[PDB]
Amino acid sequence: MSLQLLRNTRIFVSTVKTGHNKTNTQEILVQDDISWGQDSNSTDITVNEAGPRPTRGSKRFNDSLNAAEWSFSTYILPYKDKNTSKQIVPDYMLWHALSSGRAINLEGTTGAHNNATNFMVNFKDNSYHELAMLHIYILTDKTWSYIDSCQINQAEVNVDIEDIGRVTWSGNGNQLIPLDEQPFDPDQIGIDDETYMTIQGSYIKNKLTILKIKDMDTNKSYDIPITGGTFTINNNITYLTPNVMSRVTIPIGSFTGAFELTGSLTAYLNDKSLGSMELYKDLIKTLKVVNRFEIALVLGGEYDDERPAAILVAKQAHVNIPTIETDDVLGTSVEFKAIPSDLDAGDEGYLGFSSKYTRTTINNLIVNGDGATDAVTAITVKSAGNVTTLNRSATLQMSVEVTPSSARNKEVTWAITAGDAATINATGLLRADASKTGAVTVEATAKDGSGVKGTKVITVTAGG
Amino acid sequence: EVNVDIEDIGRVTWSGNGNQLIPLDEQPFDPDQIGIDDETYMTIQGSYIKNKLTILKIKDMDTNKSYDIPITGGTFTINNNITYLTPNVMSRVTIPIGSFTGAFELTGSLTAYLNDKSLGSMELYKDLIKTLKVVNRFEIALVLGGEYDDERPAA
Amino acid sequence: MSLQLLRNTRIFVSTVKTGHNKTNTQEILVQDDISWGQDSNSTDITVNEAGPRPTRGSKRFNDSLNAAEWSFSTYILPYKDKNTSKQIVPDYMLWHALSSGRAINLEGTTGAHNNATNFMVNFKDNSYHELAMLHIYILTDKTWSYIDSCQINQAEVNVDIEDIGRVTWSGNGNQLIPLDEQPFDPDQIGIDDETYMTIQGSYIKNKLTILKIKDMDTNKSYDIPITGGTFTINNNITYLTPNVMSRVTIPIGSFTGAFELTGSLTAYLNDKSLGSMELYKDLIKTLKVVNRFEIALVLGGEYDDERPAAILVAKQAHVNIPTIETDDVLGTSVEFKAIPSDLDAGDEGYLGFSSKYTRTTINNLIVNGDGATDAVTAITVKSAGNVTTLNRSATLQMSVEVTPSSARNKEVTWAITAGDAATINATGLLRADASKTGAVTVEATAKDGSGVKGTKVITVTAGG
Repeated sequence: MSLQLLRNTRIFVSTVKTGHNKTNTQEILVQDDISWGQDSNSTDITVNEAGPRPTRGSKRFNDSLNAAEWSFSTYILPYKDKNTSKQIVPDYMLWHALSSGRAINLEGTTGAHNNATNFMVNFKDNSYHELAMLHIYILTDKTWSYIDSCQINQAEVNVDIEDIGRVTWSGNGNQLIPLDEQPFDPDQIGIDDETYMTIQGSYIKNKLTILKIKDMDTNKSYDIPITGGTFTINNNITYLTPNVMSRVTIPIGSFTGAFELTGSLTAYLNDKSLGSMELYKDLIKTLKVVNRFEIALVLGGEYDDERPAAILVAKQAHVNIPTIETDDVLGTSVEFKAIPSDLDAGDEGYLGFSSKYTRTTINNLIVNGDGATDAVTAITVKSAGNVTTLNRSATLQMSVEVTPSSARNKEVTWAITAGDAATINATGLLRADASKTGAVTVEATAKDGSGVKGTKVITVTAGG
Repeated sequence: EVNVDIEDIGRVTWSGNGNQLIPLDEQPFDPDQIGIDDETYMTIQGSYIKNKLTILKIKDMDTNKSYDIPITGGTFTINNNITYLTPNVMSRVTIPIGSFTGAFELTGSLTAYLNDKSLGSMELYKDLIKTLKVVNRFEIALVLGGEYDDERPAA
Repeated sequence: MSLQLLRNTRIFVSTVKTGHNKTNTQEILVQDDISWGQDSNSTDITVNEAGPRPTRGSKRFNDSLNAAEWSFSTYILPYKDKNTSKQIVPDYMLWHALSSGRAINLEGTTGAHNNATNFMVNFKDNSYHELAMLHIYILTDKTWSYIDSCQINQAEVNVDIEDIGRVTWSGNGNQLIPLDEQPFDPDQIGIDDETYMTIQGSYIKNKLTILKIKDMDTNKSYDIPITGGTFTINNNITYLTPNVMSRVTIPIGSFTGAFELTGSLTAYLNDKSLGSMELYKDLIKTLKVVNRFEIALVLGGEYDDERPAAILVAKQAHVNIPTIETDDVLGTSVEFKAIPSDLDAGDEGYLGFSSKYTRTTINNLIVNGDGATDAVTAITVKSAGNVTTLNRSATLQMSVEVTPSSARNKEVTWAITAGDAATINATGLLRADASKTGAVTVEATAKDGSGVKGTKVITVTAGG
């Protein structure tokens, strides 16, 4: 009688089947592209004979149930909750399931976990045969229905100008189940209007898209205006089902396959220095089997005032040779896929979601890994007593200052590049001797990899 | 190909194969007297079948739970799986020679809206997804054109 | 300056190397799988020393040539020719050289001989060390060649349903000889369009395949719808080549081996009466060292109206113990071999080809050996003067009426089966005596092996 409507359907994500509370269930900001359903495998039996009386017969049997299909898209709207005062995306257990299979723990360091500054999602503890187990609850009008033991297969992140920032989720469940009784009241679990105002206070617009590309073999950072992009995280999950003739069967668990983090970035060719054309010609010139690039795509842009933004940080990526795409105005496409340091070392990449980004915050998130931990920005090597020169056979212990003063890693290395008339140790004691009449330089770079440069030309003379 | 869809008038689509298409110069027979006259055309057009009035009779033979399902649109076809056999001669071309009907298939797809009412679409769906059985035995009686006390055209 | 394609090959079968006419050579319609050639043997003489600085050198000698191999596939295409008005298959000399070692005589009664009703092949005259000798002529595009003194080694017939009736020929020849000049005009000898139309009017489809199997030890006919099968006519011909060390040698003569007529028949298991299951259970329950089965494989089906057909008849066959072939639908395999009554008797089996087989024609082919010779179908025995009973010490010379009225064998035998109150002679003069108060029977059967029954229950009493 009463017809169920699509627009009135609300989704609930849970980690447990009983005792649903605010810490285990949430209302998901799903769009109007929802779709789900479970199909089955069937077998037909035909008979082929040669007698005078052919047997035109066909007998059908049900054999098994395929995986339950579910897919929906949500808005990327990071925010801070009033309870914890820490930036968390509304759909945080989805990112936890995509990241690692451990118990949900925002106070840890692996998987989806927040902080006072930003919400960061790493895949360092992803090396599992089975990720975190969810339960997609589908409340269409009044009738209940949920999908048993869902697991996130992939997360489709679309980054295109003229398009608002969104993410599309698609996964599979063991068995979709319809329910008659309410598992839990949706009103108090569902987000109230105040946190809806708090969430809508932060929107991410993909029109402001700035890319950080830097090769680790040459450190040639480029300036590329983005036309449109897309990067997805794939788990390659396959459900395993038994094969029994007598009765039908349902899937039993799964085994996550190979982790894939691929992305496609479209951008216009530029003749300007460090532009798209220079990147393309450098890549098509140095044809190398292996690539090692710093790619840091920043959705929503960067600003001095706190602004909502989404960040991808791929430390050691693999850039496929670009193919310049012909159109009205030449716009090329670059394909990348983040490879790890070691196949089982994790650290494929990590993401940043928060409404409160300053350029320094995103910078230290990119270089150090967290939006809260500070990193060095500039370095000037300091002589032991404002000294400008050195004579032959004289010791000089180099000192150094770093900025900001709140940097977590402040120690720097000591090296000599230009000139051969002195030496430096781990502590910085520069030493000279006889037959040292030439000008020499001294270098200093911190171990956090900010790209900081500490330089000073000391005029080492022959002495008195 | 029988198509049963609302907003669509009842029609059937035929598709088959012949040994060899042949063009003819002489009239095999006069079309006028063989062709239907206007009176039987009036008699035929006196009866139309409209698929908008589609009522389904579904009943399982293991439980006898007849359902009340309003149809959104359907399609059922009868297939013979006919393949023509032709010889393979290198010197000259060849034409098909007879055929052997394969396996008889009578399949159909019925689209209908989910209903919370008793003996509705949702009850049928949940019963089927609850009693997962390899073999099914159902009374399906699709009635194109509807049913009425007065004489009405129906399929 | 030209390349030769396999599609332009034309094959002619001849019994003479000169004076080629339409009665000695005809074209054989071959298919893609045609193949022919001749291989050569060699030898390497290598020195095998053991010391340092050994000799490492070889040497090759051509020593012999192998027998030429040829094979091709043809369609079973019975038809009637306008010249003689007798049913004949286009590759009839192939059948003759397979069947007998005498000169071809279609008017005779052994080997390949035709009739106004059907074309027949029997192996009653194959006791020869060198069967009828052919010469395969090959015409590829423009160049000519032929194989000298061929012999039909075997003829494979595959009952592959949903396919056309086809036979595959194989054999050996003394030597393959390339001919530079045209032996005969292929335009005249090759089949013309009229006979091509007549042939293509008649095709044998393997789908319409009925099989007639009967246990001669129990008189039990089975209804087995076939799934797929094959039967072979094999001669096991081996070609002898002389060994000469100084010069290469080609085969000089041959010798036929053991004539084998085997088969293999696959079918599904049927629970119906006299089905496949009953045959399998009877065969595995008897467990007999020897079996006497009558097998009549009828390609093309049996019908009241005229239809083309190819029939293999095994009068006294030997059936192996069947096995169950576990597939999606359970089945079995009936592997048989046609054995003769006596080793030097021939008559292992025969074949009948025609484009006009009414059911009666194939029936009398099976039971009489020829499609033209009619065979008795039913019998009702008649007394002397329409008498219904008999009294003690009274004669009853019974007669017989048979159908059809044109059966070649109109005679019957006489026997008493039920009761002991009378005795019958060869002519049929039944005789009784006193003290005969029981009901006795009389039976008659034809001498052509049709399987016709003549029965009557005479109510002999003690008299008035």
